[PDB]
Amino acid sequence: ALDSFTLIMQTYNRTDLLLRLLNHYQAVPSLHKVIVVWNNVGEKGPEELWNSLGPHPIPVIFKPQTANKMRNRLQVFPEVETNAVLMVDDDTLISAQDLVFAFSIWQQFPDQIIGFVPRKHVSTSSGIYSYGGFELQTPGPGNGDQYSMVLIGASFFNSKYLELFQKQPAAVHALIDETQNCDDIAMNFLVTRHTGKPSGIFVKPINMVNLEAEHFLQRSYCINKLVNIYDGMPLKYSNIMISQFGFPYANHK
Amino acid sequence: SALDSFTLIMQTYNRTDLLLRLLNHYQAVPSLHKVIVVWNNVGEKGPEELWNSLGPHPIPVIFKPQTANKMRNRLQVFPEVETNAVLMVDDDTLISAQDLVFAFSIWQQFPDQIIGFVPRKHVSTSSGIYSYGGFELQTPGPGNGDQYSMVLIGASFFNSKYLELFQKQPAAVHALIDETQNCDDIAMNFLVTRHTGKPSGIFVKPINMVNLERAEHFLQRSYCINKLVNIYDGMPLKYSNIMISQFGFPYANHK
Ligand SMILES: CC(=O)N[C@H]1[C@@H](OP(=O)(O)OP(=O)(O)OC[C@H]2O[C@@H](n3ccc(=O)[nH]c3=O)[C@H](O)[C@@H]2O)O[C@H](CO)[C@H](O)[C@@H]1O
Ligand SMILES: CC(=O)N[C@H]1[C@@H](OP(=O)(O)OP(=O)(O)OC[C@H]2O[C@@H](n3ccc(=O)[nH]c3=O)[C@H](O)[C@@H]2O)O[C@H](CO)[C@H](O)[C@@H]1O
Ligand SMILES: [Mn+2]
Ligand SMILES: [Mn+2]
Repeated sequence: ALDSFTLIMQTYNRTDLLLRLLNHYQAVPSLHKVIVVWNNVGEKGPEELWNSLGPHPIPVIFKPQTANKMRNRLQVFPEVETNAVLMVDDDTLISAQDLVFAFSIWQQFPDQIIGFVPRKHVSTSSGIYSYGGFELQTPGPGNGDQYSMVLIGASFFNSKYLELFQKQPAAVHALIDETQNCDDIAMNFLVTRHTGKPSGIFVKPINMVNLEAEHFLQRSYCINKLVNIYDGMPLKYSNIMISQFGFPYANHK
Repeated sequence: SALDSFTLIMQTYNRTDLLLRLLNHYQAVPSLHKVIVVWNNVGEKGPEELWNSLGPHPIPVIFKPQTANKMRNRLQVFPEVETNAVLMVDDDTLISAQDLVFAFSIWQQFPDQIIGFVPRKHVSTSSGIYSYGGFELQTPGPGNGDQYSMVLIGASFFNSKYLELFQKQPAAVHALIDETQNCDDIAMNFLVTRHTGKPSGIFVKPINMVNLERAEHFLQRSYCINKLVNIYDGMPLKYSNIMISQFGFPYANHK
């Protein structure tokens, strides 16, 4: 359980992908256990099929959920024995090389969200914010760009943030259920408020693949709602992009 | 102010023309508070008169003649240094302002580490015996990728407090540097990591750094790692594979 991480994968109507990803993730080094947050209410889980195809390198725990809520993966599962949690959406395949490297980065910054997907907030009207990525102008600073959030759907973060998440104002939880979105924005708000540092650090992935409209609109909406509830914009910008020295070979020159 | 600023310390020798050209560049870099030219040309008159004739300049440039031509002269505690951060650059290297502004921002976040553009390492193929090298040498690290255990001070940012700490090092250290007239950077890395318990430096990949420039040089460095290991009774250097780049600079370099 020491120097190991736990994979928390929430799944919904993607069982075929889930099983394929599981076949990949079970073999990643330093993986201690897998927790599948089964959000398909009233549907039999593929655990029988999974075991019939055993043995497997680590225990995979299927936890049936009473409702299909985005926040289910953020609960404090008793089965999690590690200090770090690896949270990945059930449609994303991240290479073992990216995971091993990112995990080693997390161990050096255990209080920050270490991930592969950076995003930001911008403002063009006092007190009004917008959610976006590199298609939006850099917020403030000089050259280059900035990110103020690292999405939890492809990251490593301290398991203690799951508990701290549960302890956030009811207005925050209310907001999450309301939109069935923005849980990662909430997590980023929560982390930076706890540390006083940028909520996360962006590690550029070498091999991460996705296997496959009011969504983005809700994103901006949530940032503004959260600013009201917390009575302030706590997110901090960063332009730190970490890559692995020598991987690929000679990438330093 | 001096807080959100850094001081350039450039040691020069038989490269006065080069020094001057480099000075024209560095003087215009943002957040530069002052420049200290460690003049190692014993017996020759400094270009200070020529410098002032071509003024005005953005910052004060202090020329400090040295009694002897020693590599460690740039590691002294100059009273004129008013910043917490020192920018040390050899007099043959031109680091772009963009690299410097970015690297300085990284240093501000890791004030106790050497933030630099030139990463190197030590390796050991025989129990207890070390060797100096770069990416042409096998990774000493666990798995894939490579590792670096040192960031050369000749193109880096580091805490000025380390100059004072260096003066307090065992005489054997100062002796070794004077002996080889090399290894000051290796001595600095030993010092920093022994002090922080963390890797001595953090590698920041440069976007635009250019060099405008004895085989014993390399051989001496390996010698110094072992000599230093004896002086300190151990190998304190810690490996790291963290390579930092600026998000979005160049544009879309995140994809
Ligand atoms: C990398 C990234 O940008 N991922 C985020 C984004 O993904 P997307 O908007 O791309 O949505 P998605 O379909 O990839 O779902 C993300 C995760 O939530 C699960 N899911 C989805 C729909 C549903 O009704 N029930 C359910 O449990 C799903 O199995 C997956 O693990 O927006 C979501 C909010 O909606 C979450 O913040 C995701 O982490
Ligand atoms: C990028 C890099 O690896 N730089 C280091 C390396 O440069 P090099 O070995 O490339 O040597 P170099 O000729 O560039 O000299 C480095 C610096 O030392 C100064 N100098 C040199 C010779 C002399 O007799 N007096 C004098 O003061 C010179 O002005 C310059 O600022 O080795 C040196 C030790 O020898 C120093 O550790 C340099 O920081
Ligand atoms: Mn998706
Ligand atoms: Mn040189």
